Amino acid sequence: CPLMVKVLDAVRGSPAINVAMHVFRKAADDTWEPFASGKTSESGELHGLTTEEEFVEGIYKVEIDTKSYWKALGISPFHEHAEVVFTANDSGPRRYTIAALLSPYSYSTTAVVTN
Amino acid sequence: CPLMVKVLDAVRGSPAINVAMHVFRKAADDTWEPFASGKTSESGELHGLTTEEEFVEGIYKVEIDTKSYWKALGISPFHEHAEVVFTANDSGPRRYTIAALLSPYSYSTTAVVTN
Amino acid sequence: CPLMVKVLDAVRGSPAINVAMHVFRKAADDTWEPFASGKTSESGELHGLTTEEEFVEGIYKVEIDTKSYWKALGISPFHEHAEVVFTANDSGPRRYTIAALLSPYSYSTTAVVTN
Amino acid sequence: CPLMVKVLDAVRGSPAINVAMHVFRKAADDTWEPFASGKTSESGELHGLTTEEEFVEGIYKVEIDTKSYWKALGISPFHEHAEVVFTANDSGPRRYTIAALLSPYSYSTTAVVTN
Ligand SMILES: CCc1oc2c(F)ccc(F)c2c1C(=O)c1cc(I)c(O)c(I)c1
Ligand SMILES: CCc1oc2c(F)ccc(F)c2c1C(=O)c1cc(I)c(O)c(I)c1
Repeated sequence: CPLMVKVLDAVRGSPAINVAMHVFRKAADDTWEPFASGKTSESGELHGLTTEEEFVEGIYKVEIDTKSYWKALGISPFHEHAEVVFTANDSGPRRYTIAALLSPYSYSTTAVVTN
Repeated sequence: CPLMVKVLDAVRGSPAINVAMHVFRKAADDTWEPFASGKTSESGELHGLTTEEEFVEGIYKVEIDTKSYWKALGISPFHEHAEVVFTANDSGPRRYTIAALLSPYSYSTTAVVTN
Repeated sequence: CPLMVKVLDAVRGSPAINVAMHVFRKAADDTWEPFASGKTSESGELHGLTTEEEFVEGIYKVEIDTKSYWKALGISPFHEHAEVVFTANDSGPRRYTIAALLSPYSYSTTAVVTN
Repeated sequence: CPLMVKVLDAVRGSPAINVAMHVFRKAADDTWEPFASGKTSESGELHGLTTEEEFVEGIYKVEIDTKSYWKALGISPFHEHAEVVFTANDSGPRRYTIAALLSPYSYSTTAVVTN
Protein backbone atom coordinates (compact mmCIF):
# COMPACT_ATOMS: atom_id res chain seq x y z
CA CYS A 1 0.00 0.00 0.00
CA PRO A 2 2.02 2.96 -1.30
CA LEU A 3 -0.56 5.68 -0.51
CA MET A 4 -2.84 5.70 2.54
CA VAL A 5 -4.84 8.57 4.05
CA LYS A 6 -5.89 8.87 7.70
CA VAL A 7 -8.36 11.48 8.99
CA LEU A 8 -9.14 12.29 12.64
CA ASP A 9 -11.78 14.51 14.27
CA ALA A 10 -10.38 16.90 16.92
CA VAL A 11 -13.86 17.84 18.27
CA ARG A 12 -15.02 14.31 19.08
CA GLY A 13 -11.64 12.60 19.58
CA SER A 14 -12.43 9.92 17.04
CA PRO A 15 -11.60 8.78 13.52
CA ALA A 16 -13.33 10.88 10.88
CA ILE A 17 -15.52 8.26 9.20
CA ASN A 18 -16.98 8.42 5.68
CA VAL A 19 -14.80 11.36 4.59
CA ALA A 20 -14.65 11.51 0.80
CA MET A 21 -11.46 12.41 -1.01
CA HIS A 22 -10.17 12.65 -4.57
CA VAL A 23 -6.54 12.23 -5.64
CA PHE A 24 -5.23 13.97 -8.76
CA ARG A 25 -1.93 13.76 -10.64
CA LYS A 26 -0.39 16.62 -12.60
CA ALA A 27 -0.25 15.78 -16.31
CA ALA A 28 2.44 16.91 -18.74
CA ASP A 29 0.22 19.82 -19.85
CA ASP A 30 0.00 21.00 -16.19
CA THR A 31 -3.66 20.04 -15.74
CA TRP A 32 -4.84 17.95 -12.79
CA GLU A 33 -5.91 14.53 -13.97
CA PRO A 34 -8.09 12.24 -11.82
CA PHE A 35 -6.00 9.50 -10.21
CA ALA A 36 -8.00 7.75 -7.47
CA SER A 37 -10.79 8.39 -4.98
CA GLY A 38 -12.47 6.84 -1.96
CA LYS A 39 -13.84 7.46 1.52
CA THR A 40 -12.47 6.78 4.96
CA SER A 41 -13.53 3.65 6.83
CA GLU A 42 -14.66 3.29 10.45
CA SER A 43 -10.98 3.58 11.45
CA GLY A 44 -10.63 6.91 9.62
CA GLU A 45 -8.31 5.28 7.06
CA LEU A 46 -8.50 4.95 3.29
CA HIS A 47 -6.42 2.10 1.85
CA GLY A 48 -6.09 0.62 -1.61
CA LEU A 49 -6.02 3.87 -3.59
CA THR A 50 -3.20 2.73 -5.91
CA THR A 51 -0.45 0.19 -6.58
CA GLU A 52 3.33 0.41 -6.67
CA GLU A 53 3.28 0.14 -10.48
CA GLU A 54 0.59 2.79 -11.06
CA PHE A 55 2.01 5.24 -8.49
CA VAL A 56 4.79 6.69 -10.66
CA GLU A 57 6.85 9.83 -10.03
CA GLY A 58 4.76 12.96 -10.21
CA ILE A 59 3.02 15.78 -8.41
CA TYR A 60 -0.10 14.55 -6.60
CA LYS A 61 -2.98 16.44 -4.96
CA VAL A 62 -5.21 14.92 -2.28
CA GLU A 63 -8.47 16.89 -1.94
CA ILE A 64 -10.24 15.89 1.29
CA ASP A 65 -13.92 16.89 1.43
CA THR A 66 -13.93 18.26 4.96
CA LYS A 67 -16.87 20.60 4.34
CA SER A 68 -19.36 17.76 3.79
CA TYR A 69 -18.02 15.96 6.86
CA TRP A 70 -18.73 18.93 9.14
CA LYS A 71 -22.08 19.82 7.57
CA ALA A 72 -23.41 16.32 8.32
CA LEU A 73 -22.50 16.90 11.98
CA GLY A 74 -24.44 20.19 11.99
CA ILE A 75 -21.32 22.39 11.77
CA SER A 76 -20.74 25.07 9.16
CA PRO A 77 -16.95 24.93 8.75
CA PHE A 78 -14.49 27.47 7.40
CA HIS A 79 -12.67 25.48 4.73
CA GLU A 80 -14.05 24.11 1.48
CA HIS A 81 -11.64 21.18 1.60
CA ALA A 82 -8.18 20.29 2.80
CA GLU A 83 -5.66 20.15 -0.05
CA VAL A 84 -2.36 18.25 0.19
CA VAL A 85 0.00 18.70 -2.77
CA PHE A 86 3.34 16.88 -2.96
CA THR A 87 5.95 15.35 -5.26
CA ALA A 88 6.01 11.56 -4.89
CA ASN A 89 8.66 8.94 -5.71
CA ASP A 90 11.26 11.44 -6.97
CA SER A 91 14.05 9.31 -5.42
CA GLY A 92 12.45 5.93 -6.04
CA PRO A 93 9.36 4.28 -4.60
CA ARG A 94 8.22 5.30 -1.14
CA ARG A 95 5.19 4.53 1.00
CA TYR A 96 3.17 7.61 1.95
CA THR A 97 0.68 8.15 4.75
CA ILE A 98 -1.12 11.49 4.45
CA ALA A 99 -2.86 12.43 7.68
CA ALA A 100 -5.28 15.23 8.52
CA LEU A 101 -6.61 16.31 11.94
CA LEU A 102 -9.84 18.30 11.53
CA SER A 103 -11.57 21.07 13.48
CA PRO A 104 -14.31 23.35 12.14
CA TYR A 105 -12.00 26.35 11.58
CA SER A 106 -8.61 24.61 11.48
CA TYR A 107 -6.79 21.54 10.30
CA SER A 108 -3.31 20.09 10.59
CA THR A 109 -1.79 17.80 7.99
CA THR A 110 1.39 15.74 8.06
CA ALA A 111 3.03 13.00 6.05
CA VAL A 112 4.79 9.82 7.13
CA VAL A 113 7.13 8.66 4.36
CA THR A 114 8.89 5.30 4.59
CA ASN A 115 11.31 3.47 2.31
CA CYS B 1 -8.01 45.14 6.21
CA PRO B 2 -10.62 42.44 5.53
CA LEU B 3 -8.04 39.72 4.77
CA MET B 4 -4.63 39.19 6.39
CA VAL B 5 -2.30 36.17 6.30
CA LYS B 6 0.18 35.24 9.05
CA VAL B 7 2.86 32.55 8.65
CA LEU B 8 5.01 31.06 11.42
CA ASP B 9 8.00 28.70 11.40
CA ALA B 10 7.79 25.74 13.81
CA VAL B 11 11.44 24.72 13.32
CA ARG B 12 12.99 28.10 14.20
CA GLY B 13 10.23 29.40 16.47
CA SER B 14 9.88 32.60 14.50
CA PRO B 15 7.76 34.44 11.98
CA ALA B 16 8.19 33.00 8.49
CA ILE B 17 9.65 35.98 6.61
CA ASN B 18 9.61 36.60 2.85
CA VAL B 19 7.12 33.80 2.17
CA ALA B 20 5.39 34.38 -1.16
CA MET B 21 1.73 33.65 -1.65
CA HIS B 22 -1.01 34.14 -4.22
CA VAL B 23 -4.72 34.50 -3.51
CA PHE B 24 -7.22 33.30 -6.11
CA ARG B 25 -10.98 33.64 -6.43
CA LYS B 26 -12.97 30.81 -7.98
CA ALA B 27 -14.54 31.86 -11.27
CA ALA B 28 -17.84 30.79 -12.82
CA ASP B 29 -16.06 28.18 -14.98
CA ASP B 30 -14.47 26.66 -11.81
CA THR B 31 -11.04 28.05 -12.69
CA TRP B 32 -8.90 30.06 -10.27
CA GLU B 33 -8.35 33.60 -11.23
CA PRO B 34 -5.59 35.63 -9.58
CA PHE B 35 -6.89 38.13 -7.04
CA ALA B 36 -3.91 39.35 -4.94
CA SER B 37 -0.41 38.33 -3.88
CA GLY B 38 2.56 39.37 -1.79
CA LYS B 39 5.35 38.24 0.54
CA THR B 40 5.24 38.11 4.32
CA SER B 41 6.92 40.89 6.30
CA GLU B 42 9.45 40.54 9.10
CA SER B 43 6.50 39.84 11.43
CA GLY B 44 5.38 36.99 9.16
CA GLU B 45 2.29 38.95 8.13
CA LEU B 46 0.89 40.01 4.77
CA HIS B 47 -1.52 42.97 4.87
CA GLY B 48 -3.23 45.02 2.19
CA LEU B 49 -4.31 42.14 -0.07
CA THR B 50 -7.81 43.47 -0.76
CA THR B 51 -10.44 46.05 0.15
CA GLU B 52 -13.85 45.64 1.71
CA GLU B 53 -15.59 46.52 -1.56
CA GLU B 54 -13.52 44.02 -3.58
CA PHE B 55 -13.70 41.13 -1.09
CA VAL B 56 -17.15 39.81 -1.98
CA GLU B 57 -18.69 36.47 -1.02
CA GLY B 58 -17.19 33.58 -2.93
CA ILE B 59 -14.61 30.82 -2.75
CA TYR B 60 -10.99 31.90 -2.29
CA LYS B 61 -7.72 29.99 -2.33
CA VAL B 62 -4.49 31.09 -0.66
CA GLU B 63 -1.51 29.24 -2.14
CA ILE B 64 1.53 29.69 0.09
CA ASP B 65 4.93 28.92 -1.47
CA THR B 66 6.24 26.88 1.44
CA LYS B 67 8.57 24.85 -0.79
CA SER B 68 10.73 27.86 -1.69
CA TYR B 69 10.83 28.90 1.99
CA TRP B 70 12.25 25.55 3.13
CA LYS B 71 14.63 25.37 0.15
CA ALA B 72 16.10 28.75 1.11
CA LEU B 73 16.81 27.32 4.58
CA GLY B 74 18.40 24.19 3.11
CA ILE B 75 15.69 21.86 4.48
CA SER B 76 13.97 19.28 2.29
CA PRO B 77 10.17 19.82 2.40
CA PHE B 78 7.23 17.52 1.69
CA HIS B 79 4.62 19.86 0.22
CA GLU B 80 4.68 21.72 -3.07
CA HIS B 81 2.74 24.52 -1.34
CA ALA B 82 0.25 25.02 1.45
CA GLU B 83 -3.29 25.55 0.17
CA VAL B 84 -6.08 27.21 2.15
CA VAL B 85 -9.47 27.13 0.38
CA PHE B 86 -12.47 28.76 2.05
CA THR B 87 -15.81 30.48 1.43
CA ALA B 88 -16.17 34.11 2.44
CA ASN B 89 -19.65 34.67 3.86
CA ASP B 90 -21.41 37.92 4.74
CA SER B 91 -22.81 37.80 8.27
CA GLY B 92 -22.10 41.10 10.00
CA PRO B 93 -18.81 43.00 9.70
CA ARG B 94 -16.06 40.37 9.49
CA ARG B 95 -12.27 40.45 9.25
CA TYR B 96 -10.40 37.27 8.26
CA THR B 97 -6.94 36.22 9.40
CA ILE B 98 -5.65 33.09 7.70
CA ALA B 99 -2.74 31.68 9.67
CA ALA B 100 -0.31 28.88 8.80
CA LEU B 101 2.26 27.17 11.03
CA LEU B 102 4.95 25.48 8.94
CA SER B 103 7.16 22.44 9.45
CA PRO B 104 9.07 20.61 6.69
CA TYR B 105 6.66 17.66 6.59
CA SER B 106 3.56 19.21 8.16
CA TYR B 107 1.52 22.38 8.39
CA SER B 108 -1.39 23.62 10.48
CA THR B 109 -3.81 26.29 9.34
CA THR B 110 -6.56 28.13 11.16
CA ALA B 111 -8.85 31.10 10.63
CA VAL B 112 -9.46 33.90 13.12
CA VAL B 113 -12.69 35.59 12.01
CA THR B 114 -13.61 38.67 14.05
CA ASN B 115 -15.97 41.64 14.12
CA CYS C 1 6.83 42.52 27.50
CA PRO C 2 9.23 39.56 27.64
CA LEU C 3 6.45 36.94 27.89
CA MET C 4 3.02 36.99 26.22
CA VAL C 5 0.47 34.19 25.75
CA LYS C 6 -2.05 33.99 22.90
CA VAL C 7 -4.93 31.48 22.79
CA LEU C 8 -7.17 30.71 19.81
CA ASP C 9 -10.32 28.62 19.40
CA ALA C 10 -10.31 26.17 16.47
CA VAL C 11 -14.04 25.36 16.77
CA ARG C 12 -15.32 28.94 16.57
CA GLY C 13 -12.45 30.44 14.57
CA SER C 14 -11.89 33.18 17.11
CA PRO C 15 -9.65 34.34 19.92
CA ALA C 16 -10.21 32.29 23.07
CA ILE C 17 -11.46 34.96 25.50
CA ASN C 18 -11.40 34.85 29.30
CA VAL C 19 -9.13 31.79 29.42
CA ALA C 20 -7.39 31.60 32.79
CA MET C 21 -3.79 30.51 33.11
CA HIS C 22 -1.05 30.29 35.71
CA VAL C 23 2.69 30.50 35.05
CA PHE C 24 5.07 28.65 37.36
CA ARG C 25 8.84 28.64 37.70
CA LYS C 26 10.61 25.43 38.67
CA ALA C 27 12.23 25.71 42.09
CA ALA C 28 15.43 24.11 43.38
CA ASP C 29 13.44 21.28 45.02
CA ASP C 30 11.77 20.51 41.63
CA THR C 31 8.44 21.97 42.78
CA TRP C 32 6.48 24.56 40.81
CA GLU C 33 6.18 27.89 42.43
CA PRO C 34 3.59 30.39 41.22
CA PHE C 35 5.09 33.22 39.19
CA ALA C 36 2.23 35.04 37.38
CA SER C 37 -1.32 34.50 36.17
CA GLY C 38 -4.20 36.15 34.34
CA LYS C 39 -7.04 35.69 31.86
CA THR C 40 -6.92 36.28 28.12
CA SER C 41 -8.37 39.50 26.72
CA GLU C 42 -10.89 39.88 23.92
CA SER C 43 -7.99 39.42 21.48
CA GLY C 44 -7.11 36.12 23.15
CA GLU C 45 -3.89 37.61 24.52
CA LEU C 46 -2.43 37.89 28.01
CA HIS C 47 0.19 40.63 28.45
CA GLY C 48 2.03 42.00 31.47
CA LEU C 49 2.87 38.67 33.13
CA THR C 50 6.46 39.58 34.03
CA THR C 51 9.28 42.08 33.61
CA GLU C 52 12.67 41.72 31.98
CA GLU C 53 14.44 41.83 35.35
CA GLU C 54 12.18 39.15 36.87
CA PHE C 55 12.15 36.78 33.87
CA VAL C 56 15.49 35.06 34.46
CA GLU C 57 16.78 31.86 32.88
CA GLY C 58 15.05 28.78 34.21
CA ILE C 59 12.28 26.30 33.53
CA TYR C 60 8.76 27.72 33.30
CA LYS C 61 5.34 26.09 33.01
CA VAL C 62 2.22 27.73 31.60
CA GLU C 63 -0.89 25.86 32.73
CA ILE C 64 -3.88 26.96 30.65
CA ASP C 65 -7.34 26.15 32.05
CA THR C 66 -8.78 24.81 28.82
CA LYS C 67 -11.27 22.57 30.63
CA SER C 68 -13.20 25.52 32.10
CA TYR C 69 -13.20 27.24 28.70
CA TRP C 70 -14.86 24.28 26.95
CA LYS C 71 -17.26 23.72 29.85
CA ALA C 72 -18.48 27.32 29.57
CA LEU C 73 -19.26 26.63 25.89
CA GLY C 74 -21.09 23.41 26.75
CA ILE C 75 -18.56 21.19 24.94
CA SER C 76 -17.05 18.12 26.59
CA PRO C 77 -13.21 18.38 26.55
CA PHE C 78 -10.47 15.77 26.79
CA HIS C 79 -7.69 17.59 28.66
CA GLU C 80 -7.64 18.79 32.25
CA HIS C 81 -5.49 21.71 31.07
CA ALA C 82 -2.95 22.54 28.41
CA GLU C 83 0.62 22.55 29.74
CA VAL C 84 3.53 24.35 28.09
CA VAL C 85 6.90 23.68 29.78
CA PHE C 86 10.02 25.37 28.43
CA THR C 87 13.48 26.68 29.35
CA ALA C 88 14.12 30.40 29.05
CA ASN C 89 17.64 30.96 27.73
CA ASP C 90 19.65 34.18 27.48
CA SER C 91 21.06 34.63 23.98
CA GLY C 92 20.61 38.23 22.91
CA PRO C 93 17.47 40.28 23.59
CA ARG C 94 14.53 37.88 23.32
CA ARG C 95 10.75 38.20 23.60
CA TYR C 96 8.65 35.04 23.98
CA THR C 97 5.12 34.49 22.69
CA ILE C 98 3.59 31.19 23.77
CA ALA C 99 0.60 30.41 21.59
CA ALA C 100 -2.05 27.69 21.92
CA LEU C 101 -4.72 26.62 19.42
CA LEU C 102 -7.54 24.78 21.18
CA SER C 103 -9.97 22.06 20.11
CA PRO C 104 -12.03 19.89 22.49
CA TYR C 105 -9.85 16.80 22.00
CA SER C 106 -6.63 18.39 20.74
CA TYR C 107 -4.36 21.38 21.11
CA SER C 108 -1.35 22.77 19.27
CA THR C 109 1.26 24.99 20.87
CA THR C 110 4.15 26.93 19.42
CA ALA C 111 6.65 29.57 20.49
CA VAL C 112 7.49 32.74 18.57
CA VAL C 113 10.83 33.94 19.96
CA THR C 114 11.99 37.27 18.54
CA ASN C 115 14.57 40.01 19.02
CA CYS D 1 -4.58 -2.24 25.06
CA PRO D 2 -6.38 0.56 26.92
CA LEU D 3 -3.60 3.18 26.63
CA MET D 4 -1.31 3.62 23.63
CA VAL D 5 0.92 6.56 22.69
CA LYS D 6 2.02 7.46 19.14
CA VAL D 7 4.68 10.08 18.36
CA LEU D 8 5.55 11.51 14.93
CA ASP D 9 8.36 13.80 13.73
CA ALA D 10 7.16 16.75 11.60
CA VAL D 11 10.71 17.66 10.43
CA ARG D 12 11.61 14.27 8.95
CA GLY D 13 8.12 12.96 8.16
CA SER D 14 8.68 9.79 10.14
CA PRO D 15 7.74 8.06 13.38
CA ALA D 16 9.60 9.49 16.35
CA ILE D 17 11.58 6.43 17.49
CA ASN D 18 13.02 5.81 20.97
CA VAL D 19 11.06 8.65 22.61
CA ALA D 20 10.90 8.08 26.37
CA MET D 21 7.77 8.85 28.33
CA HIS D 22 6.48 8.51 31.88
CA VAL D 23 2.81 8.17 32.88
CA PHE D 24 1.62 9.37 36.29
CA ARG D 25 -1.70 9.06 38.11
CA LYS D 26 -3.04 11.60 40.60
CA ALA D 27 -3.26 10.08 44.08
CA ALA D 28 -5.88 10.92 46.70
CA ASP D 29 -3.46 13.39 48.32
CA ASP D 30 -3.12 15.23 44.96
CA THR D 31 0.46 14.10 44.30
CA TRP D 32 1.49 12.53 41.00
CA GLU D 33 2.30 8.88 41.50
CA PRO D 34 4.32 6.88 38.94
CA PHE D 35 2.04 4.66 36.85
CA ALA D 36 3.92 3.32 33.82
CA SER D 37 6.77 4.21 31.47
CA GLY D 38 8.35 3.15 28.20
CA LYS D 39 9.79 4.31 24.89
CA THR D 40 8.39 4.41 21.39
CA SER D 41 9.23 1.62 18.95
CA GLU D 42 10.36 1.87 15.32
CA SER D 43 6.72 2.63 14.42
CA GLY D 44 6.61 5.55 16.86
CA GLU D 45 4.15 3.65 19.07
CA LEU D 46 4.29 2.60 22.71
CA HIS D 47 1.99 -0.31 23.59
CA GLY D 48 1.53 -2.40 26.71
CA LEU D 49 1.68 0.41 29.28
CA THR D 50 -1.23 -0.93 31.36
CA THR D 51 -4.17 -3.34 31.55
CA GLU D 52 -7.92 -2.86 31.72
CA GLU D 53 -7.92 -3.85 35.40
CA GLU D 54 -5.04 -1.57 36.45
CA PHE D 55 -6.25 1.42 34.41
CA VAL D 56 -8.93 2.63 36.83
CA GLU D 57 -10.74 5.99 36.83
CA GLY D 58 -8.43 8.85 37.59
CA ILE D 59 -6.47 11.83 36.34
CA TYR D 60 -3.44 10.74 34.31
CA LYS D 61 -0.41 12.68 33.04
CA VAL D 62 1.72 11.54 30.10
CA GLU D 63 5.12 13.29 30.12
CA ILE D 64 6.83 12.79 26.75
CA ASP D 65 10.58 13.52 26.77
CA THR D 66 10.72 15.53 23.57
CA LYS D 67 13.81 17.49 24.61
CA SER D 68 16.08 14.41 24.59
CA TYR D 69 14.63 13.34 21.24
CA TRP D 70 15.59 16.63 19.56
CA LYS D 71 18.98 16.95 21.25
CA ALA D 72 20.05 13.57 19.84
CA LEU D 73 19.21 14.89 16.36
CA GLY D 74 21.39 17.98 16.96
CA ILE D 75 18.45 20.32 17.62
CA SER D 76 18.04 22.49 20.69
CA PRO D 77 14.25 22.56 21.10
CA PHE D 78 11.98 24.97 22.93
CA HIS D 79 9.99 22.65 25.18
CA GLU D 80 11.25 20.59 28.10
CA HIS D 81 8.63 17.92 27.44
CA ALA D 82 5.12 17.54 26.12
CA GLU D 83 2.57 17.05 28.90
CA VAL D 84 -0.85 15.48 28.33
CA VAL D 85 -3.20 15.54 31.35
CA PHE D 86 -6.67 13.97 31.21
CA THR D 87 -9.40 12.23 33.20
CA ALA D 88 -9.74 8.59 32.10
CA ASN D 89 -12.58 6.07 32.43
CA ASP D 90 -15.00 8.48 34.16
CA SER D 91 -17.93 6.90 32.26
CA GLY D 92 -16.59 3.35 32.21
CA PRO D 93 -13.63 1.77 30.46
CA ARG D 94 -12.39 3.35 27.25
CA ARG D 95 -9.41 2.77 24.98
CA TYR D 96 -7.16 5.82 24.62
CA THR D 97 -4.62 6.70 21.96
CA ILE D 98 -2.57 9.78 22.87
CA ALA D 99 -0.75 11.18 19.87
CA ALA D 100 1.89 13.90 19.56
CA LEU D 101 3.32 15.51 16.40
CA LEU D 102 6.69 17.13 17.16
CA SER D 103 8.64 20.08 15.76
CA PRO D 104 11.53 21.86 17.49
CA TYR D 105 9.44 24.86 18.62
CA SER D 106 5.93 23.39 18.42
CA TYR D 107 3.88 20.30 19.00
CA SER D 108 0.30 19.20 18.47
CA THR D 109 -1.40 16.57 20.59
CA THR D 110 -4.73 14.81 20.16
CA ALA D 111 -6.59 11.87 21.62
CA VAL D 112 -8.57 9.09 19.97
CA VAL D 113 -11.01 7.60 22.49
CA THR D 114 -13.01 4.49 21.63
CA ASN D 115 -15.59 2.45 23.53
C1 LIG E 1 -1.91 27.96 12.20
C2 LIG E 1 -1.35 29.26 12.77
C3 LIG E 1 -1.39 29.19 14.29
O1 LIG E 1 -0.97 28.18 14.90
C4 LIG E 1 -1.12 28.39 16.20
C5 LIG E 1 -0.83 27.60 17.23
F1 LIG E 1 -0.27 26.35 17.05
C6 LIG E 1 -1.07 28.02 18.52
C7 LIG E 1 -1.64 29.26 18.69
C8 LIG E 1 -1.93 30.06 17.60
F2 LIG E 1 -2.45 31.23 17.83
C9 LIG E 1 -1.67 29.61 16.37
C10 LIG E 1 -1.81 30.13 15.14
C11 LIG E 1 -2.36 31.30 14.76
O2 LIG E 1 -3.35 31.25 14.04
C12 LIG E 1 -1.93 32.57 15.17
C13 LIG E 1 -0.75 32.83 15.87
C14 LIG E 1 -0.41 34.14 16.23
I1 LIG E 1 1.40 34.52 17.34
C15 LIG E 1 -1.28 35.18 15.86
O3 LIG E 1 -0.96 36.46 16.21
C16 LIG E 1 -2.47 34.97 15.15
I2 LIG E 1 -3.77 36.64 14.60
C17 LIG E 1 -2.78 33.63 14.80
C1 LIG F 1 -2.38 15.50 11.05
C2 LIG F 1 -2.67 14.06 11.49
C3 LIG F 1 -1.98 13.83 12.82
O1 LIG F 1 -2.03 14.69 13.74
C4 LIG F 1 -1.34 14.22 14.78
C5 LIG F 1 -1.11 14.77 15.97
F1 LIG F 1 -1.60 15.99 16.29
C6 LIG F 1 -0.37 14.10 16.91
C7 LIG F 1 0.15 12.87 16.56
C8 LIG F 1 -0.12 12.32 15.32
F2 LIG F 1 0.37 11.12 15.05
C9 LIG F 1 -0.85 13.00 14.45
C10 LIG F 1 -1.29 12.74 13.21
C11 LIG F 1 -1.01 11.68 12.42
O2 LIG F 1 -0.37 11.87 11.40
C12 LIG F 1 -1.37 10.35 12.74
C13 LIG F 1 -2.14 9.96 13.84
C14 LIG F 1 -2.43 8.60 14.04
I1 LIG F 1 -3.60 7.96 15.70
C15 LIG F 1 -1.93 7.65 13.15
O3 LIG F 1 -2.22 6.34 13.38
C16 LIG F 1 -1.15 7.99 12.04
I2 LIG F 1 -0.40 6.49 10.70
C17 LIG F 1 -0.88 9.36 11.86
